[PDB]
Amino acid sequence: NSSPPAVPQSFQVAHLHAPTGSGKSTKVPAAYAAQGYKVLVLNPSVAATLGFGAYMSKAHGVDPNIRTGVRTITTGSPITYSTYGKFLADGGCSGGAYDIIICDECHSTDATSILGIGTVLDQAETAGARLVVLATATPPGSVTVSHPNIEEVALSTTGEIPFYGKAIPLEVIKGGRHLIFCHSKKKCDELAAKLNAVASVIPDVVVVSTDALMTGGDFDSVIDCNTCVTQTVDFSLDPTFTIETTTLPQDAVSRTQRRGRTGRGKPGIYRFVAPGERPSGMFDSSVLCECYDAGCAWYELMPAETTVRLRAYMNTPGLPVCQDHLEFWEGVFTGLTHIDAHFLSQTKQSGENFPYLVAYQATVCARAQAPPPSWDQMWKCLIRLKPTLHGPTPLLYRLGAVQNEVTLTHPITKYIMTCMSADLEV
Amino acid sequence: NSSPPAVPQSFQVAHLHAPTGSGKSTKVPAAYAAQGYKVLVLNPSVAATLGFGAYMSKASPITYSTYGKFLADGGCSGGAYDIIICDECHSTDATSILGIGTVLDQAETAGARLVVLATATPPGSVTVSHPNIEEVALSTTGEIPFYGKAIPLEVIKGGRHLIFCHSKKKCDELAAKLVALGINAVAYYRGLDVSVIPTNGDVVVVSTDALGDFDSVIDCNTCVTQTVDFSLDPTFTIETTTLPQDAVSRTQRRGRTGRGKPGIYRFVAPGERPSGMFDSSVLCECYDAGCAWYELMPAETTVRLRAYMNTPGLPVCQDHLEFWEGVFTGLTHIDAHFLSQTKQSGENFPYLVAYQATVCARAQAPPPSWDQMWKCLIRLKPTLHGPTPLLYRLGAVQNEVTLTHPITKYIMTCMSADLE
Ligand SMILES: O=C(O)Cc1cn(Cc2cccc(Cl)c2)c2ccccc12
Ligand SMILES: [Ca+2]
Ligand SMILES: [Ca+2]
Repeated sequence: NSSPPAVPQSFQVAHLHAPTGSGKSTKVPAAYAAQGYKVLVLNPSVAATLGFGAYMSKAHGVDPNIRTGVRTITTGSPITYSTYGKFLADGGCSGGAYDIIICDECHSTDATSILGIGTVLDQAETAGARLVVLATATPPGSVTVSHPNIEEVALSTTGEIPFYGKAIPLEVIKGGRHLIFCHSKKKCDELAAKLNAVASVIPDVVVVSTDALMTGGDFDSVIDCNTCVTQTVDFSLDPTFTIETTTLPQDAVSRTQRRGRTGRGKPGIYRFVAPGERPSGMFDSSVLCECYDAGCAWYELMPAETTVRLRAYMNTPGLPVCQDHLEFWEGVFTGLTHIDAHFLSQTKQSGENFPYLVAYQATVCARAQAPPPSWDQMWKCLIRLKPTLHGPTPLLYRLGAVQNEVTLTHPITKYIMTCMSADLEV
Repeated sequence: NSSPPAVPQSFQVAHLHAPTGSGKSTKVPAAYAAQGYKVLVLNPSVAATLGFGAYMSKASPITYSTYGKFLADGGCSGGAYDIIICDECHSTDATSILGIGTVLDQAETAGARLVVLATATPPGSVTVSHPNIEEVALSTTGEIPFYGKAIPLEVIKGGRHLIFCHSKKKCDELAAKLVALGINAVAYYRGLDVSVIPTNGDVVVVSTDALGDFDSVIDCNTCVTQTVDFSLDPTFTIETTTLPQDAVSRTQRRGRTGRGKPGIYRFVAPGERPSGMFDSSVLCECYDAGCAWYELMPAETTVRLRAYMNTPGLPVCQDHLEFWEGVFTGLTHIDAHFLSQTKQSGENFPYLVAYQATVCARAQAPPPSWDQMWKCLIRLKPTLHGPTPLLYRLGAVQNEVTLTHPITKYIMTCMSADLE
């Protein structure tokens, strides 16, 4: 389904597969509003959301409602732009507010997207919507397609520089405007004290950047390591599970997007370490864990409610797939009672990745007068050292490097273990 | 591209997306042959795709062989072929990957004009609606619990049905539960024969992918996969993950129904992994087989794999060639006898198993386990001398270990230098 679908008389979920410049986020909502519908447009990015707002005011004199974590504008317009996260914060689908809900970038596999889309799919028909649109340029299974403005050239091993087992001739980046992607911060410019180039701000130049550079600077060529760092969960049974990082081949939305920084209307050249890519449409169980985490920490969802939402995400065709670990993660979080409220407040404030899990491990440490697994920033909420410095850490789960001695027999550790036996297969 | 590539005038590598329902490369080889060219076609197997019929090598300007055979023969013979077709080139078993990489590295020097990488399933393929197969989601309503959903007894009492489970144990358990409910349920998996009644009254076969015709297929939509973990305990672990099935799996399992008459496909999950990735453990398998079967130095295996990975439109893996080449280079003075035994016995990593065993015998120390992987060492108490010099984890460890052996330290150092 590649053109905006017509509003049915009764509820339907439709997939819209179309390019980024198709104005999925602008033209499509506008045409719906123009037909008299009230439409919600959901995006993962705060910057995106605020940016569609601004584009619609400047370009078309439409002042949308704009709802975002940090900021809220209410104009009474029939178009609302919101982040998935802010949408979850707002209770999800709240009453007959929207005829149409567009889940933009429905290929996103960050936690807000999965839980948000899950929530839309579970609640929309009941809340009175007629149409849900799952919109993306890059549905599951997508591979990057050749670009008319972008000639692509394989790096050979022949060139003065060390680049991921291959090499670049400086001839190719001297001079002009050049973007180079590396996977980590370290190598991102321990590409180095190398040699006009650095890893905010720059107006002839080479930019050596991670993915942190958000899409939409001038560039004549892009050079691409073709790998990226991703979060994964390991069931390491030491005693329970571990949240860690892995380096993996990039996927199609990665490659397309990195390549897309060049050839922006004027011809550009793309240079890669590797010709291939993972096709898009998979994500890790740790993203599920994060969804439960956020539901407990931010959205006051019992684990069982979160499950209902994620189950709807998973029962819906055409979305990224993942290991079915809903039962397991639901069980884990359901067991984590009586979290220290003040600790949770800080970890949220902190912007730790799993504020509920960080605060809870801190909570059992504090009650046991035991110290955190390490003294990484993550555990700042326990600056109460001497009374707790005593003895092993009761390890629930590994969220980072563990420096202290540990014990493994706390009832909650054993509880998580029994959950692993209960809910994980083979 | 959807149609056979013109034979170029200088050496080229081409891709061919055969149509989605297509069988093993038959039409396309016939065309090139008709134009006067000698064609080699390579598949994982030359058995009829149907599982019934003649071999593809039945008797000429068209030779049909396998990647396995091709590797065993030593690769591209002299100037024997103009055109080599690597068919089902989406296969990610060690033999297909090593074999294709070998073609890619050797074909031009061996006087071929054209290498064709053919598949009905390029990377990123998804399963498509089959016009003869109705697909119905399983709900949570039903007598028989099934991977978080339920199978109603009504859709399988009477008729013939196939149910895919991810593991032998699940197959045993499900069959038992069907039998107690009055259903004629038979379980199938590796190690069994044809207890599956091919007489042809009512039956519900519960099997893995080790597997007559069926009125319906019920799919758990998950599969068991071999993976490496760089676990640092002390080194790496070859283990199994249970993942969402991919498009070839979904297509192939669903395929068992609607083969003539209309069919029913029932599923636990609407989605699938996209096809086109394999694990670094396959790279490890490739070096293992290079050392164990094909008389390849690790560096010769590297050249073959590098050619594979430098080639677009093929499945992708982490680039761990330097790493794996590194660890096998360090694995010196393997005991010849043990390697024979692990090879005869069909272990997955004959070289690695026999090397860990070689290190035991020298240290005179026992195996990590006594699973039947470690057979070669039932010299079981000239030494029971405690601690096992653990190089890597190939399974579960039941003996106490020592992370002290120099080979252990060498691999660890390969890991820190070659990975990231
Ligand atoms: O900043 C925004 O606009 C989006 C947003 C993110 N969160 C928190 C969060 C973090 C990580 C995962 C999830 Cl599901 C939610 C929120 C929590 C409340 C309101 C909004 C948000
Ligand atoms: Ca592990
Ligand atoms: Ca790991």
